[PDB]
Order: sequence, then C-alpha cells, then structure tokens
Amino acid sequence: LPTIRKIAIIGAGPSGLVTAKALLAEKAFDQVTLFERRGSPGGVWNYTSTLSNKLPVPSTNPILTTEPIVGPAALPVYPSPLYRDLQTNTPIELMGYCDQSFKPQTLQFPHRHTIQEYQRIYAQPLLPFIKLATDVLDIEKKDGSWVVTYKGTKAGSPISKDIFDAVSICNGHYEVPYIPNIKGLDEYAKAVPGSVLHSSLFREPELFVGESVLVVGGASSANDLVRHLTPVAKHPIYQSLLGGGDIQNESLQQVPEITKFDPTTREIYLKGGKVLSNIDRVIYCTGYLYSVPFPSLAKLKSPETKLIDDGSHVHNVYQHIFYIPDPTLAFVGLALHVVPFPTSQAQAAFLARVWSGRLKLPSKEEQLKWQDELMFSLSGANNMYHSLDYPKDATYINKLHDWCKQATPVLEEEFPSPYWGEKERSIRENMWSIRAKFFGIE
Amino acid sequence: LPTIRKIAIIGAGPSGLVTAKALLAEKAFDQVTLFERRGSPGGVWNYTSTLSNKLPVPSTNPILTTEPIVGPAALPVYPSPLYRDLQTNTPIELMGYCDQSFKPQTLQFPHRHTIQEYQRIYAQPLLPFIKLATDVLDIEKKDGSWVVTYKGTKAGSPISKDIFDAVSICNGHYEVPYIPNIKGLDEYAKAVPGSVLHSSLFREPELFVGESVLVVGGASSANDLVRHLTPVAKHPIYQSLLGGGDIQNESLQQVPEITKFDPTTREIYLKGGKVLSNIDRVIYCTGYLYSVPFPSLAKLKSPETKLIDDGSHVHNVYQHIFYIPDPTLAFVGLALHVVPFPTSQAQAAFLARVWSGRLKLPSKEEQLKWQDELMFSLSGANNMYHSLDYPKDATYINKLHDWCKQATPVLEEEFPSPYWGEKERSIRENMWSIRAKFFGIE
Ligand SMILES: Cc1cc2nc3c(=O)[nH]c(=O)nc-3n(C[C@H](O)[C@H](O)[C@H](O)COP(=O)(O)OP(=O)(O)OC[C@H]3O[C@@H](n4cnc5c(N)ncnc54)[C@H](O)[C@@H]3O)c2cc1C
Ligand SMILES: Cc1cc2nc3c(=O)[nH]c(=O)nc-3n(C[C@H](O)[C@H](O)[C@H](O)COP(=O)(O)OP(=O)(O)OC[C@H]3O[C@@H](n4cnc5c(N)ncnc54)[C@H](O)[C@@H]3O)c2cc1C
Ligand SMILES: NC(=O)C1=CN([C@@H]2O[C@H](COP(=O)(O)OP(=O)(O)OC[C@H]3O[C@@H](n4cnc5c(N)ncnc54)[C@H](OP(=O)(O)O)[C@@H]3O)[C@@H](O)[C@H]2O)C=CC1
Ligand SMILES: NC(=O)C1=CN([C@@H]2O[C@H](COP(=O)(O)OP(=O)(O)OC[C@H]3O[C@@H](n4cnc5c(N)ncnc54)[C@H](OP(=O)(O)O)[C@@H]3O)[C@@H](O)[C@H]2O)C=CC1
Repeated sequence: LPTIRKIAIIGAGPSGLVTAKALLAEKAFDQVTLFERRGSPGGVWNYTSTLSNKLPVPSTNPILTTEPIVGPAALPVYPSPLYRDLQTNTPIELMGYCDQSFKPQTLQFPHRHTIQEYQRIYAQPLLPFIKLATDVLDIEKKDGSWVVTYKGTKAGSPISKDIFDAVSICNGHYEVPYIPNIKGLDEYAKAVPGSVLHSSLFREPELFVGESVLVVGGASSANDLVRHLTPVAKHPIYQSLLGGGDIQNESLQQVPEITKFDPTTREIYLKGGKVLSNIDRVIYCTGYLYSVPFPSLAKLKSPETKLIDDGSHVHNVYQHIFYIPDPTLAFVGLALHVVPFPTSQAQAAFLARVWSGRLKLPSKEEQLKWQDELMFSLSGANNMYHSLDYPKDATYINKLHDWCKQATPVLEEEFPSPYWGEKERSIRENMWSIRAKFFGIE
Repeated sequence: LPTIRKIAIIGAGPSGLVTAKALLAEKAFDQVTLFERRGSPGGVWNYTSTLSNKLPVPSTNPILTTEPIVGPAALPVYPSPLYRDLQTNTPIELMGYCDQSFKPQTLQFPHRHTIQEYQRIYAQPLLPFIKLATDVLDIEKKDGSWVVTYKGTKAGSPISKDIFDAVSICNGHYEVPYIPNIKGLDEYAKAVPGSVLHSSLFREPELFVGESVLVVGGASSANDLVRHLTPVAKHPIYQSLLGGGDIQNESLQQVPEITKFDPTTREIYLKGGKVLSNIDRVIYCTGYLYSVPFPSLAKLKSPETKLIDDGSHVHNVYQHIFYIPDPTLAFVGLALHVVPFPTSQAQAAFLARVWSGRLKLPSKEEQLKWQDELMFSLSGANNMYHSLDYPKDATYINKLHDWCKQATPVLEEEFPSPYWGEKERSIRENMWSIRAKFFGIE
C-alpha cells in the first residue's frame, strides 16, 4: 500500500534494532513497533546459562517451534547459542554499526561481554518502541494490510492482533538446529541422553574433561569447539569433515563424513570404511536452518510465492530483502558469511528509503531476473543463496550505500549507510588471518 | 605450622582471586590452589538466566546445601543472584582493585557486563592455579595440617582429599537466602508456587507487568527492586519496612513489617493491624546468611572455637580474617557495607604478609580482646559484626595498608595495599548521593 505509515518489526536483535533506527530516521512513519519474545533486546547477545530443553535429533524441519524454558518464578527464557568464553570472529574495525564505535582499548576480537554491552547501549533509546516478552504467532496479508498475531510471553497472556502497512522480519537464522538424518543417529541419541549435542548447547568446556569427543563440521563452530576442547577433552579430538581433512596429529584427527551410528556397538561409521568407537560426545557443529514459523507464510508453497522449503535459505527475496510478490514484507539479516551489524544496517538504510517512497525498486520482472541469475550461479547449492563471502559483501554494501545516496529529498539528518573503502576491504579479505594472528593460531 | 608452603583457597570469586595474587606475590609459597564449583572464576559476576531450583521458604538455616542445576548436556550451574539490568551501586573511582583500573569511558556505575569483563581479565592469569568445577566438601585440621575434601563437580567425579598448611575461605556470603519464619508463610508459599520470591531469584522485571507486588526489606535489594518494578508492576508497589516508612504516594506505599500470612484468605497482616490482600508477588529482599558448609567446621559449637551459629556473622575471626584458635584458617570477604574488591584486597595483602612470616599477629589474648571490644559495641546486634560502614571501612583499609608497609624484608615487587586519601574518603562518604545523582533519583 505504497504510502506506508505503520511498520511492524519482528525481532529486537541487532537486525531488528538497526532496522528500527533507520525507519524512524525517515521521519515518515507514524508507528514503528518491534516485537521480541525475549525479556530484552540484543538477540543472541543475551548469554544464557540455560540450555534448550529439547534438542531435536536429527533436525531437518525448518518450521520447528522454539520452546522456551518456563517456571513459576521467572519470565520465559529463550536460550542463546553463545558459549561462555566466546570472543568475536569479526574485528572491531568492521563489526559495529558505522555510527557507534567501540570504547577505546577494546580488544580487536572482544569477549561477548563487550558486544552484549554494545547492543545494550544501542537498544536503550528504542525500548519504548519495543513490545518485550511478546511472541509473534503469525503474519498474513488480509484485506489491504498485514495482520500480525502475537501473544504476550507470560502464562495467561491473551492472543492479540494488529495491522500494519509493512512487516520487517528480523527473526534471525541461528535458532533451529541442523542435524542431518543419519541412519541410527536418533536411536544412538535417545539411548544415552547427552551423548549427542549440537553446538547451540555448548556453554562450558569443563564438562568434557577426560571425554573422547567427535566434532562434526568444518566451519567456525567446529573449528572453535575443537580449539576450546583441546586443553580439556581426551586426546585426540575427532573431527568429521565432508570430504575428510588433512590434519592427523596427536590432539586432532580429521576424518571423513558419517554414514551411520551403530546403536548396539555404539560405533560410528565414516565414509571410507573408517570406524569410531567409545565416543563419549558427538557434537554437531553443522549449523542451522532458516525459519519462517508463521502459518500464513509457511503454507505458501508455489515457486512464485514461497518463502521457505528445506530451510537452506529464504526464497523470493529481491536483494535478500524484499518479498518479490509483495514488497511490503521484507527481511533483514539473512546474509551469510558477512559481518552482521554493518550488513544489516546497509539493508536497513536501503529498506527505509524504499518504504518511505524516497527510493523506487526496479520492476517486478527485473527483480525476478535478479533472482533467476542468482539461482543459476548457485548451481543447485541453495544453501549458498544468501552467502556474500568477500568480495560479495563489500560490493553489496557499497552498492546499497550508493543507491541510498540517490534518495530524495535530502533530509536534515540522513541515517548513515556504511561504506567499505580500500582500508576496510583489506581487513575483510584477510579477516581470518588477522583473527588467527590475534588468537595466536593456525 | 608457621612455615606455610601449601595454601588452599576456597572460592574463585573476587575475594579468592585477589587472595591468590597477594599470596603468589610473596614468592614464599610452593603451592597456591583455588577451588571453584563453578565452571569459571568471578563469583557472582557470572550472570545466570538460570534460577535456583528450590528456594527454601522460610530460610534461617545457614548450613543449607546449595543445589546446582544439572543436566546431561551441561556442566552443573550454580545460579548467581545478579539480575539482568543490574548496574553497580559502587562508583568506578573506588570499586576496582588498586592495580587494575577500568577502561576509559566506563560509566561511573557501570552495567554488570563491565564488571564481569573486569573480573574475567583479572582472573585470566590465575586459571592454571584454579581447580574449576570442583566443590569443596569439607575442611578439617587433622594431624599437623588441613585436609580439604573435594569432589569434581561432574556426575561421576570421585571424592578426593589434599592437605595444606593454610586454608583461606572466600566462599562468599550472598548465597544462602534469609527469609524470616513468619507464621503462615510456608503454607502461603506452597499453595501458590511463584507467589513468594527472594531477591536472589529476580532476573527480568517484565514478569511482573500488571502484577501487584510486595517488596519486603529496606536496603539496596529492596530499593532497587522497587525502582525496577515501578514502570511495570501494578501501582502501587508495597514495601514492608521494619518500623514502617514515610513514603505513601501513588506508585509506592511503604508499610510496617509482617506479622503473618493468612493462607485461606491469602491476606498479609502487617504490624499495626494493617492488612494486605490480592498480592500477586511477595519478594523477600531480606538479605542472606553467612555460611560455612563444611562439616568439621560447622560442628564446632563452643564459644572459643565456633565459626557459625545463626548465620548473622562468622565468629572468632581476628580483624574479620584470622580464626583466633588457629590462624592457619582465614577468611577474606566477610565485610559488610563496604566496597568489596578494595576491601578484600586490603585483607589479602595483610593475610599474605602474615602467612609468609613477614608480619606477626598480636598475641592470642590481645586478639580475643579485639573481639570482646567488638561484641560489646554491637550491643547484641550480631548481624552488624562484620559491618564497616564508612568511616569504619576507610579506617580499616588504611590500617591494613599501614601495617603491610611494616612487612620485612622489602621485596622487589610489593603486592599493593589500597589506601583511601581525602579524595577517596569523600566519595565513599557521599557514595549513595553520588549514585542517586547518577541514576537521577531520590
Ligand atoms: C555461536 C554464535 C557466535 C556468533 N559470533 C559472532 C561474532 O563474533 N560477530 C558477529 O558479528 N556475529 C556473530 N554471530 C552472529 C549473530 O547472528 C549476529 O551478531 C547478530 O545476532 C545478528 O542478529 P539478528 O537480529 O539478525 O538475529 P538474532 O540475534 O538471532 O535476533 C533475533 C531476535 O528476534 C527474536 N524473535 C525471533 N522470532 C520471534 C518471534 N516469532 N516473536 C518474537 N521475537 C522473535 C529472537 O528471540 C531474537 O531476540 C554469532 C552467532 C552465533 C550463533
Ligand atoms: C545482587 C547483588 C549485587 C551486587 N552488586 C555489587 C556492586 O555493584 N558492587 C560491588 O562492589 N559488589 C556488589 N555485590 C557484591 C559482591 O558480593 C562482590 O562484588 C563480589 O562478588 C565479592 O565476592 P567473593 O569472592 O567474596 O564472593 P562470591 O562472588 O560470592 O564468590 C564466591 C565463590 O566461591 C565459590 N564457592 C563457595 N563455596 C564453595 C565450595 N564449597 N566449593 C567450591 N566453590 C565454592 C562460589 O561458587 C563462588 O564462585 C553484589 C552482590 C549481589 C548479591
Ligand atoms: N568465535 C565466534 O564468535 C563464533 C561464531 N560463530 C558464528 O555462528 C554462525 C553459525 O556458525 P556454524 O554453526 O559453524 O555454521 P556453518 O553453517 O558455517 O557451519 C556448518 C558447517 O558444518 C559443515 N557440515 C554440515 N554437515 C556436515 C556433515 N555431515 N559432516 C561434516 N561437516 C558438515 C558444513 O559443510 P559445508 O561447508 O560443506 O556445507 C559447514 O562447514 C556463523 O555466523 C559463525 O560465524 C560460530 C562459532 C563461533
Ligand atoms: N544495584 C546493585 O548493584 C545492587 C547491589 N546489591 C548488593 O547486594 C548485597 C546484598 O543486598 P541486600 O539483599 O539488600 O542485603 P541487606 O542484608 O542489606 O538487606 C536486608 C535488609 O532487609 C531488611 N529486613 C530484614 N528483615 C526484614 C523484614 N522482616 N521486614 C522488612 N525489612 C526486613 C533489613 O533491615 P535492617 O536494616 O533493619 O536489618 C535490611 O535493610 C549488598 O552488598 C548490596 O549492596 C543488592 C541489590 C542491588
């Protein structure tokens, strides 16, 4: 409904928060409301000693309902995947929003305390705009607007409904765990509670002292876990990569993917006949699934209207943002392999100028073309759909930055679009090396 | 056994940590070992979304065993009483150890994230000296040394024993809750789970939106809760003080102490015939009890040898530190109404120089005199035994600072003793006013 006045933002995490600030900066909307199931903003940067109560093993359904921990004495808690000693894998020179720097003397790859404090400070001015401890149940286009159904998170809260001209989903994509359905795993898991875990459950490494562990995966979660487990777990630590690996030392034994778990002998069979036994813990660091747990959106199955299928990505989103069929529905934060805060801010700035009419999206067919060209380049690798590994991310943000400058009319105060110059790009290109040197590794 | 070589430190919180650094700085001990049940150091500055599982109501037994939250997927968690939005009530100019300042741009009364990060940085170099996830079961003088019995915190850990020449208990005193045994309370509590809470269970204020609450107490926990509940709880918030209070506005109603809870009408009777009804939450902000949960120490009942009785304080500790009967047993962190970090450091510096022989304690009778004079001044108010409200704390720390200077011989590197000059004392005297202005209150 072009003239947009009332906007609903689903999620008060880093993406939702920056989206709110960008929208409010347009000085064109009458109502900007954020919905958050947690008692506080900041998304995953809400460290919780509390673990998810029921980890589905295996896990391939991207719809899976998130079950918070409830009690008569506390507000419902939604566990965050952050672990106790976590430090960022993104340097301070790049990871913050462009209009809020880190205090002087911050470590280049700070502890999560620093980022949680950063988010706390960022969210402060937006608290009166957020409906905290409120779980959005569903979203759907009814009549000429969007109807978002939500229920206060507390026991006994009534189910409510409100309508908006636009809805920005910033619900995050690191909540629903992804554990491949291997033959025998389920049984192997239910026979010994605690024998099979997912990275989202890791908190304190002292739990693994003396234990023989198998880390399954080969990305940041896997490599980080292997590192944190090295000084405590029984040597060597095993790591199952898809296509094996080369590292075969005393403390680390990279092996090929898993074929099946033998529940009786509790043996683990790896592609290539390789067999493992006496594994105390199997920790799945296999990532997550994208999720759109909203009935009216999840039922959409047709190629032209669907949003989610296998959870490898969110479909039909021009520039990973605007729902092609109806641009009054957008997403912020879907990007993979990026520096989160700056990337979501880049999208937010663009999103705001488009919903306030100060910018126009290309035609619908041209948007669909953009998608067709993307799918083609993916070569069937749909889980790479939202991946913007450098230099894609730098190009992407600078593209949005330049598009935003075209907005008219010019406002007295223009919400900033980040831009990565030669200096920034360089850091982003050697990011993992700069990180390795910081933690004295590799 | 005068020549002390092996020291055991119970607790790896702010007190235990500074005790360790002071001891190691004497370069006179062969072994300094810290025991900590939590998976990490920092004591209460380990924010836990997890609540204590079983809150005893009422609670007057200072022996009460602390039951951590266990699961097959995680290390046992010992809940900390810190709440989500907590900020310090001690200014940065005074609260840190004298040899570790806060980063520039830190708020005068920072969020707990800052303090948790501060403690993380402080504890780092001591990790190899700490036995993490290890619960000390008991402590006792057998033969010529102390035998500390401990059990790894994980399921299946074996009970172990080690002997030391000295033991420093830094187990903290804000764990065992204190809830007076009011008539009817127990029943009133068990009939409606969640109706009666203790400040140690407070985490997120959104749980109380729309609820009618009764805050019981009149110190920092009570005043802070009332403040945090004001913008969400049903107006007015009731506060039961011992002797009533004067504030009787729209949002706050101070009333006198409680006489009994009527389980049937669920009414609350306050001294003076005043009666309350329809109270959804009763939150006890009545403090904690001191605790020495070690069998061989708790059985000690005689006036000359006892350590704990009603939990109002720890008995027979010269200068609140050295166990008079046997100075090889000491305590750090017992002080009440002080700025914790500096005060424990002051004790630690003194403690180290005494256990390394570089300082001598006065005679046993003179120590007992010190105690007799203290008890006399208390006028039967035993829970004020360890209270060092300004100017007592300033005097105390400066006394220890000056005593420590007498140590001989002088070492190349002398672990520092904090000292509060005119400038520091002034801040400490107007501390609560400086705080009130900071949070724009009172
Ligand atoms: C273990 C781990 C480590 C990481 N380390 C880094 C790092 O070092 N650096 C970095 O830049 N990024 C890191 N990230 C990435 C992280 O995703 C981002 O920093 C940041 O959380 C981006 O958040 P968002 O708002 O998009 O998502 P989220 O932070 O996931 O926030 C989504 C929010 O929306 C809420 N929500 C969802 N659905 C609903 C609903 N239906 N109703 C109400 N509320 C809802 C959630 O409860 C949550 O608060 C890490 C992620 C993980 C999992
Ligand atoms: C809600 C709240 C707010 C506070 N706010 C402030 C503030 O703003 N500023 C300030 O200066 N102080 C504040 N304090 C005070 C706080 O006590 C100190 O900052 C600090 O925790 C001093 O700690 P410690 O080492 O003496 O005790 P603790 O921090 O309690 O640490 C004791 C440690 O020993 C461990 N332990 C105990 N018994 C055993 C055992 N048998 N075996 C193994 N491990 C054991 C514990 O698990 C714990 O880690 C606050 C306290 C509370 C409860
Ligand atoms: N220090 C920090 O701050 C940390 C940050 N993170 C962040 O958390 C987010 C999620 O990270 P992570 O959980 O690693 O997610 P990813 O999705 O990157 O990890 C999934 C990885 O597991 C691999 N995998 C999938 N199935 C198998 C299998 N059957 N056998 C072996 N490997 C398999 C994948 O292989 P393939 O590549 O072939 O698809 C991929 O490498 C990221 O943004 C990351 O940057 C995570 C940990 C720590
Ligand atoms: N913002 C922060 O950082 C916060 C810090 N804290 C810290 O936590 C520690 C513990 O604080 P807190 O829990 O307040 O502990 P305190 O022991 O100071 O509080 C106990 C208080 O409750 C009162 N009380 C006891 N029984 C009753 C009763 N039956 N009716 C009414 N009042 C009663 C006491 O009265 P009386 O004085 O007569 O004995 C006393 O004022 C402190 O070091 C404090 O500084 C706590 C909250 C917040």
